[PDB]
Amino acid sequence: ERPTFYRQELNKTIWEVPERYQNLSPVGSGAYGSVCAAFDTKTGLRVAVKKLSRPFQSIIHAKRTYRELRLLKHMKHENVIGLLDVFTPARSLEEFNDVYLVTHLMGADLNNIVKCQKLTDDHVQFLIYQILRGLKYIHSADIIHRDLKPSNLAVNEDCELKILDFGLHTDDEMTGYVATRWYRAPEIMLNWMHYNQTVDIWSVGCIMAELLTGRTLFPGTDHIDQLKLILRLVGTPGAELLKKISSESARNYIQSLTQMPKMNFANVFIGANPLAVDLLEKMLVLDSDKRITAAQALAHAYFAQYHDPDDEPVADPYDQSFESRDLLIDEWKSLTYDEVISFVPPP
Ligand SMILES: Cn1c(=O)c(Oc2ccccc2)cc2cnc(NC3CCOCC3)nc21
Repeated sequence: ERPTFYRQELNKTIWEVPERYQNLSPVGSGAYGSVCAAFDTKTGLRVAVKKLSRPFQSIIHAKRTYRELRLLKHMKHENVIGLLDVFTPARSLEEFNDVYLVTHLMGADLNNIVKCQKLTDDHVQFLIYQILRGLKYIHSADIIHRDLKPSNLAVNEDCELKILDFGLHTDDEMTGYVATRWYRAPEIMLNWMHYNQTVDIWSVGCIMAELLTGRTLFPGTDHIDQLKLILRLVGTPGAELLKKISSESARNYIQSLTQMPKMNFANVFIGANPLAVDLLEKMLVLDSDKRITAAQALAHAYFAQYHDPDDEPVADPYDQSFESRDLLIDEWKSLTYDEVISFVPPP
């Protein structure tokens, strides 16, 4: 049956959650809502509980709510954030206005771990391995994260990793000397073309390098500065990639730059495992068609001690035909309601 709910003012709003969730404590800002830590008495797990803010105030918002719910309900992988629970105090569609999402509480993110410092090679192997394991899974469902960065990567005490916030930033927050842009592939940063899944492999490259050196790979002070930093390392594009830049505007700007050759990565990453160097070179390729994929990278010699072809699963098919669908608010809200009602908890 329907559990009993109790009310409690947290942050600015009134939170109405089932009794099973106790000791609710405001933690931080999440994707499109505020998060609380709580103790789930049914499972014994410490959980993060997100209440979405105005989930149905516009078509843009309503579809976004449906999208996040659809995405979280699909993901069943060790290295990817999963949904423990989803609930509404509403007893019917007509009184349905709020959505709460529940996942595992994570200890820290990857920012806190790096902490200006170099990590050991074996720690880097393990963390990148897990990211690539989760990405293989995500990509096999034709889902792109689009915004991988250390703050989207949560790790527990055992250095066990989960990927957060996939498949979902305003112009202002991508401006200047900001971590929100430092991990973005150049084709997406400057909208060169219709982009694919390998945008995420570029991000892994930036993260891996940061874990190896303890320093941001491309700490651009703005879009242009960052592009220059990128092209100094990987070289200016050739005719081949230029043809693929469908924006006539961007292609024209690229051509104005003095041609630069690719740098030697062994001289950039001094003291690093030659196998780590090799992988970085295959990840940080300017032409996205030629980047290593997650499945391919898992088989790279650098991960020899973790790689297991029989323990690197793919996803069930993910139907995202709704993405090209135009619906009314109430229609997106009804679809969202069906998804809440039909939720079945994990083992
Ligand atoms: C920042 N964040 C989320 O945005 C988040 O989003 C949700 C997704 C689905 C349902 C509910 C919430 C969950 C989450 C869990 N755990 C930590 N742990 C943090 C502790 C403090 O260090 C950083 C990691 N963060 C989290």
